[PDB]
This record gives sequence, C-alpha cells and structure tokens, in this order.
Amino acid sequence: SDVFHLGLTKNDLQGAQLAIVPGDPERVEKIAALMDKPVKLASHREFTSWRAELDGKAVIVCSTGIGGPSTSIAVEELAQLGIRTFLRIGTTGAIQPHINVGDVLVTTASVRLDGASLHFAPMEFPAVADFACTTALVEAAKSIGATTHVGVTASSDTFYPGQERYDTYSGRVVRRFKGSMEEWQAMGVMNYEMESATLLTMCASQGLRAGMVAGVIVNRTQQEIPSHAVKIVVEAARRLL
Amino acid sequence: SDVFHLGLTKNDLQGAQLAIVPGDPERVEKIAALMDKPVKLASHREFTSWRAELDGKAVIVCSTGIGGPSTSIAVEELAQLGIRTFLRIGTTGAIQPHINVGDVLVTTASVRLDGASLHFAPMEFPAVADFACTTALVEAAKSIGATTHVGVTASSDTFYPGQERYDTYSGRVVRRFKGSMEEWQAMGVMNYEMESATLLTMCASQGLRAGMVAGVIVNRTQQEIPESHAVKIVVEAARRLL
Amino acid sequence: SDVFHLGLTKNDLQGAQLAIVPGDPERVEKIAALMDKPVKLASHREFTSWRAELDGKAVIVCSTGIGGPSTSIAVEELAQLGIRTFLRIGTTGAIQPHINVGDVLVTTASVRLDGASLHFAPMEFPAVADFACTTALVEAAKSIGATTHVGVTASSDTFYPGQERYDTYSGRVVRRFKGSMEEWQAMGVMNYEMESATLLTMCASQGLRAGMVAGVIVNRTQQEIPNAETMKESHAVKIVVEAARRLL
Amino acid sequence: SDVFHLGLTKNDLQGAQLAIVPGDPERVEKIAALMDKPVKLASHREFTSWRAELDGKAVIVCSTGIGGPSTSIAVEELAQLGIRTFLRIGTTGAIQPHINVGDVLVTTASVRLDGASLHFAPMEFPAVADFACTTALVEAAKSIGATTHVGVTASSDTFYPGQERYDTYSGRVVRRFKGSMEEWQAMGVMNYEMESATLLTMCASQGLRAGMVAGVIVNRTQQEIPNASHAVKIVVEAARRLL
Amino acid sequence: KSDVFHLGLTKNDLQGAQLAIVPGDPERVEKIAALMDKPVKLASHREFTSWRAELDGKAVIVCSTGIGGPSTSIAVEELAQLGIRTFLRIGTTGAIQPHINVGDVLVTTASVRLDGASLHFAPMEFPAVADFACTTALVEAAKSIGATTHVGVTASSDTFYPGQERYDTYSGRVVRRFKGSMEEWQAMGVMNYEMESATLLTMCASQGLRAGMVAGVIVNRTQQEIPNAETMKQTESHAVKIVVEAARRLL
Amino acid sequence: KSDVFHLGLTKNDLQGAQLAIVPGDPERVEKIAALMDKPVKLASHREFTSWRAELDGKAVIVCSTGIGGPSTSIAVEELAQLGIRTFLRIGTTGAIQPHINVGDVLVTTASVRLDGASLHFAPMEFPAVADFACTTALVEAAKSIGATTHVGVTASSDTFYPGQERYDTYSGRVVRRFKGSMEEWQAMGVMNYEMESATLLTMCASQGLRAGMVAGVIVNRTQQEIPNESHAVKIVVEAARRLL
Ligand SMILES: O=c1ccn2c(n1)O[C@H]1[C@H](O)[C@@H](CO)O[C@H]12
Ligand SMILES: O=c1ccn2c(n1)O[C@H]1[C@H](O)[C@@H](CO)O[C@H]12
Ligand SMILES: O=c1ccn2c(n1)O[C@H]1[C@H](O)[C@@H](CO)O[C@H]12
Ligand SMILES: O=c1ccn2c(n1)O[C@H]1[C@H](O)[C@@H](CO)O[C@H]12
Ligand SMILES: O=c1ccn2c(n1)O[C@H]1[C@H](O)[C@@H](CO)O[C@H]12
Ligand SMILES: O=c1ccn2c(n1)O[C@H]1[C@H](O)[C@@H](CO)O[C@H]12
Repeated sequence: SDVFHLGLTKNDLQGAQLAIVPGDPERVEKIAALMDKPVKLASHREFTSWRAELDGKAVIVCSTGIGGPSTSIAVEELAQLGIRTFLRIGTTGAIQPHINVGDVLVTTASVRLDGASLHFAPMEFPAVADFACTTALVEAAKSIGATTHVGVTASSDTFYPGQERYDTYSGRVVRRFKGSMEEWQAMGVMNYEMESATLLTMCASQGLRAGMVAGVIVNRTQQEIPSHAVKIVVEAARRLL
Repeated sequence: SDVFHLGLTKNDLQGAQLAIVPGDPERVEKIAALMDKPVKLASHREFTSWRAELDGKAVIVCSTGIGGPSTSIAVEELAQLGIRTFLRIGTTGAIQPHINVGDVLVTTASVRLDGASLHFAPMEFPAVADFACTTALVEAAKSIGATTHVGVTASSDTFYPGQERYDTYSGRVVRRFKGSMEEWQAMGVMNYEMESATLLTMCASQGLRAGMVAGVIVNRTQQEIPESHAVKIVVEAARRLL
Repeated sequence: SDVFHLGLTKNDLQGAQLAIVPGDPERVEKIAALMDKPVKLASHREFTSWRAELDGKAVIVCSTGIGGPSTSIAVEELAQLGIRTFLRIGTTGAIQPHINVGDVLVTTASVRLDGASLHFAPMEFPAVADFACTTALVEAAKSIGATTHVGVTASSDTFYPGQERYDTYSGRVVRRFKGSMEEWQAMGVMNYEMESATLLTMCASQGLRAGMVAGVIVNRTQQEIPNAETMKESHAVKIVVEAARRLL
Repeated sequence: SDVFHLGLTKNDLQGAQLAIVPGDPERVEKIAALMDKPVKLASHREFTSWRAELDGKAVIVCSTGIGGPSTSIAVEELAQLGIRTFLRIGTTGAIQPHINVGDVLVTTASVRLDGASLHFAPMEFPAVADFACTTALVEAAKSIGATTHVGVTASSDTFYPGQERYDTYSGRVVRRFKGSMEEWQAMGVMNYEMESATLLTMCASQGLRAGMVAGVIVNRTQQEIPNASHAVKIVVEAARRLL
Repeated sequence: KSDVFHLGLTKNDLQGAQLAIVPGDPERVEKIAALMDKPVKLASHREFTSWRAELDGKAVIVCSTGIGGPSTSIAVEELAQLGIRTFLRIGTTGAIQPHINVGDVLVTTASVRLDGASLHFAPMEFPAVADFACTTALVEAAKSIGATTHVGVTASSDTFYPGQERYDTYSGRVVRRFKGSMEEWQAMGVMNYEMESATLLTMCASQGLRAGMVAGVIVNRTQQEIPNAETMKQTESHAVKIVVEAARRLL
Repeated sequence: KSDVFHLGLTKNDLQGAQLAIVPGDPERVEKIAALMDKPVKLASHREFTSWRAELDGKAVIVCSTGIGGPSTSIAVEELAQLGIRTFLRIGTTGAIQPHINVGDVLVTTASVRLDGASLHFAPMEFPAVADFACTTALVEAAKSIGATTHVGVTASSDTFYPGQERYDTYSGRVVRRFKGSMEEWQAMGVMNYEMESATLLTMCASQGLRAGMVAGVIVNRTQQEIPNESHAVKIVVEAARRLL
C-alpha cells in the first residue's frame, strides 16, 4: 500500500489516469461492470475500488463516502497514485419546480456550504468544474436522450439544517440557514448535495480535472424525504480518456 | 429615457436580447462595425451604446468602463430593457509563464476579489459563466484558430495592490495581497482583470446568461506593465447564441 | 506617458500638488473654467484631465468615473505624478427626511460598503477624511451660505442592490442589504454614494490628504430615482474651488 | 425504519438513551462485545449499529464514518430515536512533545476547523463537551491506570492540508493552514482529529450530552504517517457511570 | 516597588502564591479575602485592588479585574508574570432560562465569544473553555455548600446593553447582529449573560494557565419580579463561599 | 438614590449638565474637576468616579470610564440616559511614529477598530469617527495652550500586550493576527495605540451623540516598550469651554 487509506499501490492502477468517483461503495461494482475486464482492487472504510478497461485503457472506479472530508482523502490519495481526471456521480434533491424525479443534473459550479474546500483555497476562489469534463458529460447525456439540466448546485456539510429541513429533533434551523432555501431558489440554484464543493475546489486549485453529474431522487418543493446517470458518466469517461 | 444612466428606451433595442459588453467606449463602434447595419444609440459617461444586426437579428454593444460598480449599472439597466445574454470582451495580464502576449483566454469562473459581486450573492456563491456562452466562445476561438487557454481568472477591484504591483507611489502591499500572485499561480489561475467576478455573479444569480473572453496584452512573469482575434471570437460566439 | 492610464507627464502638472476629482468627465472643464489659465491636458477612457491656476498656483482637475476601481487608478497615478492633496466632488442620494435636493453634504468618514478599500487597509481601518481638507470644505460652504450637512456617508459598490433599490429587473435584494437603508438612517448616516470609501481609505493609509463633498440630486425617503428633465446644484462646485484655495 | 439513513426503528433501541459512537464500523462489534447481551442491528453506508446491555440498561453502539457531515447524520437520527447522551471514541495524532503513542486523550473542547458545526451554531459558540460525560471519561481512565491528558483538540475537515501535512501530491498548504501546527502547539492544543468539532457543537446547542475520548496513533513532532484498546475499555466504563 | 506596569505588585508580595481569585469589583476584594486567614491589603491602582491571605496555610491572591475583557487581560497577564498559574473568577449574572431561579449558582464549562479581547490570544474557532480541574473543584465545592447548581454554557458580552439585547436604552435600538439574539441563545441552551469569561478562559487555555468560572444569579430576564439589594448580596455571598472552598482543593 | 444601575447617579445630581469629560483613571477625576468652578464629588462605584463642576455658569460632568471599551460603553450609555449629549475623552497613549515625542498631544480623527464593543453598535464597515465640532474645539484648544500637536488615526486595541504587539510577556507569544501588525499600522500612518477610542467614537457617532478624543504621549514604541497638570488635560477643559 502506497497510500494510508485506500490500500492501493501505483501498480494496482496499471497506468490509469482517470477515476469515476461515486458516493456509495455499493455502486462501484455496477459502474465497472459496464466496462471491460472488471476486477475488484480493495475495500477499506467507505473506499471501495475496482479497476476496469475502456477502449483498451485502464480506468478506476472508487467510492468516496458521504461528505467532503471523506471525499478529500480519496481524491488526494488517488492523485498520489496517478489520477488526473475525476468524474463524480451522485444523488440529489431538486429545489426547482420544473425539475422532476428521474432528471439528470450536470454541475458547472458549487455554492460552498462546506468546510473542506477552505483547506485548499479561500472562499473567493470558485468551486468550478473542468470545461472538458463538463462538455463530455453534456454530450453523453445528449446522445443517450436524458432530460438534463445544467447550472449551479448547493453543496452542504449537513443533510438537515444546511438544507433547511425542519422535520428534525430540534425543529430548528440556525440564523445563517433560516430562509436560505428560498434564497438559492431565486438565485437559480438547481439542487442540494454534500460533496461537490470539496471535490471541485480541491481539483481546480491543484491542476486536476473534475466533473459532476447526478440523478434526482427527491423534489424539495413537495417533500423533505423521498441508471441514466450511470450510463452518462461512463460514456463521458470514454471521451476524456 | 427608460433607464437612468444609459439613456435608452426599449424601442431603441428593436427586440435585441443579446449584448456585447467591452470596457472601453472607444471599442464599441469597432465591434459594431463588424456586424450589419451599425447605428449609434446614446453616449453617457462610461456608457456608449450601439445597435447592429447579426443574421437579421438585433444586437447591442454597450461599454461598461473600468470596474464592477459601473459594469453592474450597465448590466442591470440593459436587463430592464430586455437583454438576457451578456458577452464580455476585454484585455488581461497573464500570470502563467506558458501564456504568451496575443493569446486568448476564456473564463469558466472568477476568483472574487471584488466588492460588487457580494451585493448580488454571498462569497460562497461561485462566479461562474454560463455553459452555452462558454461553449460558443471556445468553439469560435477554435474555428478562427487562436491560441486559447480555458480556466480560472482573478478579478480584482484594483489595478495595483490587488494584482500585487510594487512599482507604485507607496511601494507597499497590504497583508491580504502580499504573496497572493504566487498563490494564484500555484492554484492554476490564468490571469488578472477587473470586471468578471461582478458580471458573472450578478448574471448567474438572476437568471441571466454570461460569457467572458479576453486578449492577453502583458505577461506578469517578466513585467508589471506593458487586430486581435478576441473581437472576431466574441462576434462569432454571439452569432451562435441568437 | 509617465503613467499607464491617465496619459500625463510630471511636466503637464507644472508643480501642482492639489487635484479636484469629479466623477463625470463633462464636469472637469466647467470646474476648471472658474479658475485662471485653464488648459486641457488629456482624455483617456473616463479620465479627463485639465490644468488650471488658483492664486498663481498650479491645480489639476481630473475625472474618476463611477466606482472605486477607476477612482483607485486615478488617485494612484496622480500621486505618482506629484499630487498629495485630493478633493472629491460628486452627487448623492440623501437618506434623511430633512435633507433637500441641492443641499451640500460634507463627509467626515464613510461606511465601507466597497471592495477596493480592502486593497489598502483591512476593514478595521476607518475611511476617514483629512481634517485640514474637511475644515476647508466646511469653512468654504459657510462663506457661500449653502444649506450644509456634515457627517457620515454610506459608500456602495453598486447603484442598485447596495443602496437598497427595489425597482429593478429582479426586484430582489440580497440578505446583507435587505433592511439596510433603515439601519443606516437610524445610525445618523446622511447619504448614499459610490467612491468615497475607496478614496478616503487610499489616502489616509498612504500619507495623502483627502476631502469629500457632494450635492443632493434625490431624496431616498420618497423616491428611488429622480424625475427626468430637459433644462440644463452648482453650489458644491464653488465650495470645492474655494476649499482648494484655502489649502494651497 | 423510522429514520432515513440508519435503518432503525425506536423499537430497535429498546428504550436506550446512551450511544457509544466510534469512527470505524469495524470497532462497533468489539466495543459491544465488552458489554452483555450484544446483538447486531443494522448496516447502511458508514453506519453500523449494535445494541447491548450494561447493568440491565440498553446501550447503542453506532459508527459515524470519517468526518463531520457523516457524524451529523448519525447524531441527528439517533436523537430522533431517543438518544440523549453521546460518547465518541476515535484515533488521533498528537502534536505535543510530552504526549506519546498509546496515551489516552480526553477532549474538553475542540478548535472548530470544520464546516458542519456552523450549520448548528455560529463560530462564537464553543464546541464544548458535557461536564458529566468528561468526568466519567477522566475517572474511567484513572481507574484503569492509563496515561491520560485532558485538554483542547484540533478538529479538521481534512487529513492533509488542515493538519499541515506536506507529503502530498501538491506539497503545498493553503495560507490559512500554513505554519498552523506550530501555532496550535504553542496554544496548548493536544492533538488532531476530524469529528469532535461537529459532534460537540451539535450536542451542546441542542440539549444533548456529549463526551470525547481517543488513543494516540502517531506523534506529529517526528512523523506524518503512523506506520513506519485502553480507550475502548475507558469508554465502556464511562458509559456505565452515565446510565 | 513594582514588578509589573499596572498592578503595583512584586514577587515578594505574593509570598510564593500560585493561585488567584479574580472578581470584578474593587470593593468585593476585601470581602472575599475576609473568608480566609490573615488577609492584608497589597495595592490599589485604577480598578485593580489586590489582597493576600492564607488558605490551609498556603498563600493566595485576591485581585479585581474591573468590568470587561481588556482590564481582565491586563490583570491576568501581570499576575502570571508574578507567578500565578491558576485563576478562579467569581461573579454575578443574569439568567436567561426560566428554570434557573434567582439565588442559584452557575458554573461555566465554556463561553460564547461576544468579546474582542479573546481574539487577541486565539482566533474565533478556538474554544473559550474552562480548565477541567478548576471546573471539578467548583462543582464539588458547590455540593459542599449545598447550592442549587447548573453547569454549562455562558454568553460573554463586551456590552451590558445591546449585546445582551437590552432595549430600554437611550437609542432604544439594537444592531442587526444582536437583534433576536437572546431568543437564539435560549434555544441553544445558554444559561446566562456576563462580561468577562470569554476573555479569561481563552487567554488562559491558549497560554498554559488554569481558569475556572462561577457566578450567582441575581436576576432572571424571563420573569417580571426583580429582587432587592439584600437578596442579591445573599446570592453573591453564597457563590463567594464556593470559590474559596474550590480554591482549597486546587492548592 | 440612583436612576442608573452602575454609576450611582440621579438626573438631579447632574443639575442640567449636557457635557461630560471622560478620563480612564478614577484617581485622575478629582484633579480635572479642580480646574473648574465649584467642584463637588458625586459618586464612586467600581471603576466609576464622578464629579460635578461649573464652566462659564454651566454644569459639567467628569466621569471615570475604567480601562477598555466594555467599561467605557456602560459609562457613556448611562451618562446619556441622564442627559449628556457631548463626550470628551482625555487619555494617555503610546506613539508608534518616529517623529512624535514624549510629551506631545494627539487629537484623534478616527480609530482603527481593534475592539469588540464597537461591533455591538455598528458593523465593522461603519467608521469609528469623531464629531467634527468636537475635533475642531480640541484642535483649536491645543493652539491656545501651546502644545506640540498631531492630528490623525489611532489604533484602539482590546488588549495592552498582544494587540499592541508586545513580546515581553509570560508566553512571549503574539497571535497570527497581530504578528507584524505594529509595522503595518506604522506604514499606514497610524499615530498611536490606546484602548478606548473605537468603542467611544463608534457608539456616539451611530447614536446621535457627539464625541472627541485627545491624549498625551507617555512613551514612543520605536524606542521603548513600557512607559517611564499636563497639556492634554488643559486642552480638554478649554475645548469643553468652546462646546458649551
Ligand atoms: O437531499 C439529498 C439527497 C441525497 N444526497 C444529498 N442530498 O447528499 C448526498 C449524500 O452524500 C447522500 C445522503 O443521502 O446522498 C446525496
Ligand atoms: O492587468 C490588467 C491589464 C488589463 N486589464 C486588467 N488587468 O484590468 C482591466 C481593466 O478594466 C482595463 C484597464 O487596465 O483593462 C483590463
Ligand atoms: O444615489 C446616488 C446618486 C448619484 N450618485 C451615487 N448614488 O453614486 C454616485 C455614482 O458615482 C454616480 C451614479 O449615478 O453618481 C453618484
Ligand atoms: O491524524 C489523524 C489520525 C487519525 N484520525 C484523524 N487524524 O482523523 C480521524 C479520522 O476519522 C480517521 C482518519 O484516519 O481517523 C482519525
Ligand atoms: O446581566 C448581568 C449582570 C451582572 N453582570 C453581568 N451581566 O456582567 C457582569 C459585569 O462585570 C457586571 C455588570 O453588572 O456584573 C456582571
Ligand atoms: O500604550 C498605551 C499606553 C497607555 N494607554 C493605552 N495604550 O491604553 C490605555 C489604557 O486605558 C491605560 C493603560 O495603560 O492607559 C492608556
């Protein structure tokens, strides 16, 4: 093991320079199974890694877990092993009424409601996605025929108060986030999730390419509590290889 | 007439939905002359406005002057008159050694070293360009065959201390900005300019499409102070967005 | 030619160490006309410069444009050329009920609602006027007999959201400035403006003397925008010329 | 299931009001084994939960995973199910010369270098542990005879830059965290971890009781990476004094 | 003769003392020193009055701070130079919780930092936390005396009026930051308001000094009955007996 | 016996007074009032010693503030509750500019807000600015007295040691924020360090009260760290005479 957390050596990657990075370890095998020669690499904490082949070239699929801190460990240690391009696939809650459950979202940049991004760049720095990655993700969605939305995502360190949920133990949301959902909605923000700000900032400020795609699992204008994207991200990876 | 600064009516625009927004009033007519049926509309302070036609469709060219404050006035008042798409063309000082004078840069997002962006969105909101605008801009630069870099820009409220210039009256730089250039360079930042953070934040937070393009006029790794394809690029990009 | 934006040399100034700095370029020559031996120096972007003579002493008149960014270029490059004392003349929106259109407002210090002032001093540092410049402006106003108000000014990086104007495209104001005008009013702030915070912070933190004066064109307790007119206020112009005289 | 992530009902807890919350899911079984009638409950994402008994009273053991965001999810959802007292156990890197590998550290409060704590309370509010919980941990430690240090912890959203590690892909650290380890060291800060700031802030501002204990895994005065027990006994003994 | 700029004390004055009790009021010093053996006045300059007394045969200092973090920081710093390593603050306070009664005793584990002087020792993310041994001694000493005691968080404010959301003032207005603040602190479980615990606890914790904080509740801001002078000084005395008794266990 | 909770004064005690001189040292209060007509001791509670005097037939207050903004804010507010509308501060200070001598007098136009109490009245972007009429009277009073006077910006700190970048302390340690800070204020033309002006100036300017600040230099920090009726106390009395 060349790294402290992932349990991987540089030789494990077989010259791979691109990684797909889901949140849930459960999803890693399913993503790799859509490519050639899939083999299990390692599994430690919420970091499950698999190696696959796409058009003759080595590809990594590795999970991040929930949150920026966990994400920052996986990205850093993957970068040490040779990864220069990261493609993020996740799940999300829509906050705009016209976006339906089943729709696919591509993130251009993130509202930094996290702490981990500040460990790489000050708040004035933008949490922006790589242009080539974003293009590839939009072209892939277009070829597959998925109903897709491009724009800004709010990336939060919490599931509950930072996304202004009141259905909680305290039923309370601190001053900073009181009335914040209505504010993001007016600013044209598409959705909430919990990892992109960290991923995007840390890659953009360190010479690493990153992209972000996600499937909608809930619409917050209706409820607080609740496939194509998987095909989109692997198709995008083919154009970036 | 309809607006306080620009001196324009909705009728002056004749249906225009897109605007090209340079900084210098003197470049406004030059950009308009590259398109069909160029007509001068008005001229007040920083704001010189022209109407032209591109593929039979009305287009506005309006100057912003230097800085986010005056840019925010032009953008706001054009939006009241019906503009929904804004394209900035400017000039810039590169901070990466591999970028030469005359190269073209396309901004995906800006480092917010301004004050006016905060009047539209809190600091954690990204100063990000619209994707369709950026695509057109990158595809236009490639069609004309320009040497092109795509990435992040540092957008500063000042020409001197905020860009870490020491050849000044005082010769000093405040704590915040001392050592900041080396820091931006290490973070992959391409260039310094003075307007993008304001333009990009106020558009992305109000449902307005915005893109940013600039020609390199100086490189900071050698000196503090010093037809371009940039103008051809912005006009070709505007064509694709109408 | 000695500077990058203003297109001037030290020779153009002919020994000048005081400059009057209006916002609008079209005001430069009109201000210069009230003084002896006026001549046009240069004009680039929003920097229009004229030289005049007051009691046999060389004085510069140079525009700044709208906003602190272009103000900071003008003030810096003028300082490089030899200017050590700056007097700003502008227009303003009053936020107190008793202040009338055409009243003259002299600023002691400014609420830093700008970004450029942070490029010279951290937010703790006061955006304060020079005492000698303020004295000259106050004493000059009394000599003219204008209705004068002295106090704090809020200096915003925007005309619209930062001055809590709602009649806009979005009709929306961000959390920070929502309810802000009522708060400044209660705190005794006289007016809204867009350049003083940058100017005063620049000069005070770099050993330069600065004064700030402006004439009211709208009262924000009744309307956001002044009514349009056709006919072609000047009190503040006389006051700023007379104040310079007392400073030379 | 009564909660969204954990996959637990109120009936699963059997009236439990106290939870031991390790970082690593692997530890859940081991901590539960030291108590009686231990049984598995659920496992979803980084949240593995067990239930046991201590002096005839039900106790929960539930993992949080790495970081404040994940910690905040577990703590909130356990609170909805009835948990009022939280005792965290983790691993940590020491930054004081007089603190060695294998020593046990009890946190009174944390330096807030996270983002999740701000979602509960503004920065001025202290990430402070409950006094009853801290007392139980200190006293449990002295009865086992472990080398114990009591004080402030640095709680970071990152393992690398925020803890000022330079053996990285970029080799640089951002302005804010550059020269920061030396500063914390002069301030009397004991150690580095990643979850206590979030945990202590969200409990102290919501009427919940919380304590924090960890074992020293690396000394940062001599090395960045560790490689080149007592705490588990202490946390179980502390919980026993809290029921 | 003085070893320090403000306090007017020497190391000889201390007689080898390593603990100090640090109240706010100059006039309270003599009264607290009256609960110990053989008290003698040492000095009195500005708001800083100092006395020495014996406790179980050990030298102890009692020295006032004045109101606020700035004057507290001067006193604590200059005492530390003279050789003091442990500081125990006794105060009076206003409770903001309905279940906390006038006459109750409050021990602070840590403080909400609404001061400016703590920032001169550590940035805002550092906790304004009490020393464990000092808090242990205070909680246990409270049981010896028999007080009704609450242990938790305290809001430490640089002002008595607007920072404690008081509206009965000259202006009658409260700045944006503090408008609605009392209600929010109440929800977060904050017990009370005072004016110096944030400075003291931050400056000691970040400099290798031990500090503790105890106070008696003189008023509650949720109820309408305001106690008289006699009942208030009865509460103060009750909390004063706890700080001396806690000091015994810290020698 | 008292209309206010800290000072121990009634509105009646002020006898119509609308101006107060507000020094820092309680012991110094009596000596200032002794320079005026019919001085009478009023009260003494905590760090607040108050005396009443007369100047050209008008009642004036001299009241002690104690050290620091918090203590200052209590005095100003309760004095305001009893009718005082004009405050004049007289203090001692440490100069940080080479050209300023020990014994010189400094009039403050505005302060660097290195405090916490000012934020309880106005956000940080609000200027800690003195009243123009008060500053004028102080500047003119200096001429009449005949002292060497400098007018400008003052750094107003919540501490005496770390915030004034002093290293001769127990820890010998200065926090990141204030590391190298004295050299920075110096280059920004800041005259001096004190501990009360930011709170005083901000709270008065944002509440419709008039305030002024004068001080005598007791030490120069470019030569020395620790220091060791004056001109400044004469100037504050003369200024008060001009503002009645
Ligand atoms: O509202 C939502 C719904 C889902 N997600 C998101 N917000 O946070 C992301 C977490 O990693 C994880 C938490 O369920 O899934 C993503
Ligand atoms: O280094 C540079 C060079 C050029 N520019 C930029 N920074 O600021 C932009 C100004 O609006 C304008 C005036 O400098 O030109 C752009
Ligand atoms: O309400 C107002 C009215 C006028 N002004 C002010 N606010 O901003 C100043 C700008 O420079 C310019 C913008 O019109 O004029 C000054
Ligand atoms: O230096 C260290 C060493 C260990 N830990 C800490 N920092 O972060 C904690 C993480 O949860 C997890 C990361 O390995 O373990 C804790
Ligand atoms: O509500 C209150 C009541 C009392 N105190 C507190 N808040 O502030 C403390 C001051 O030092 C001093 C001011 O009364 O006493 C403490
Ligand atoms: O450097 C200095 C010197 C003196 N002073 C000042 N700073 O702080 C003021 C304190 O109230 C008091 C404490 O010395 O005196 C004022």
